[PDB]
Amino acid sequence: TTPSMEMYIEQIYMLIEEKGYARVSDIAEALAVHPSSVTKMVQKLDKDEYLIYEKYRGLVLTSKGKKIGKRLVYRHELLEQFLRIIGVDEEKIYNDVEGIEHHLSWNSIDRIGDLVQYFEEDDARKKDLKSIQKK
Amino acid sequence: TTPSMEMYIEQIYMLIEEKGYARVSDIAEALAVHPSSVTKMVQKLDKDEYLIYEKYRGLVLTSKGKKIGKRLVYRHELLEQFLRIIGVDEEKIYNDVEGIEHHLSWNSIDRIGDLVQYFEEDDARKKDLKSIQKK
Ligand SMILES: [Mn+2]
Ligand SMILES: [Mn+2]
Repeated sequence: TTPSMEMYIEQIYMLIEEKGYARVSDIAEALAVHPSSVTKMVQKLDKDEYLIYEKYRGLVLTSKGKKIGKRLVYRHELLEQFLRIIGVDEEKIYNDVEGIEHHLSWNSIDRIGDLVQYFEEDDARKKDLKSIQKK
Repeated sequence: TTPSMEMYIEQIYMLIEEKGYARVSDIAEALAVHPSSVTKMVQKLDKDEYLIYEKYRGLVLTSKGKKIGKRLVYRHELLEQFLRIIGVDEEKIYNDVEGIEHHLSWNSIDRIGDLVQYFEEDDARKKDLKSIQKK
């Protein structure tokens, strides 16, 4: 895959999960791009077997597409949770996540998950961390 | 400064610190860019006053450029320290830092800094974190 392919797979997965389908116009709306650009990427994703077109349902993810898709959403949400946990201003988070999500190895994602769990199981840790920043 | 600009200033700052000069050939090899493209970017940085020609030394950082370069190197080093502290495979750290450093807000950088010193003040916290990775 590529960062762009992942940006699209993530968005398509989100729409199907939210609406039950992923229309070109909806994808174009979420990414602020022309539908023709969407169709070009969809053709590529079809060629690479991440999805297929079904007569009425339209765009449908293959098993490969759904598995990766769910993990891309996982990554995005974990990174948002990570930044939120360490005190980053809410207004900054989405921009930072989108800027780094496609450039962080899964090993790093794995370790970040352990870091988030670390603070999740004991608020005294979040308190000690917070005492460092305001200081 | 744009991410591309920061990428160049960071590398130029480093070359000057280690060699005393930043030759196009050394810049091109370190950034994996052809010397032709370096030349074009350097001409722009010179015009934008981030770089300036000096007798004997050649292309050097201006006061504006050196101040920025110092910040960029700080950011890179802090990010390497961060990933190393949370357990990221040593062989994957550099690529990740390289891919996220230009896309993170300074807010996130400062909060990562708080996290780094959080673990640095008590080895017990590091052990508590590693135990999570173990399981
Ligand atoms: Mn995302
Ligand atoms: Mn760097």
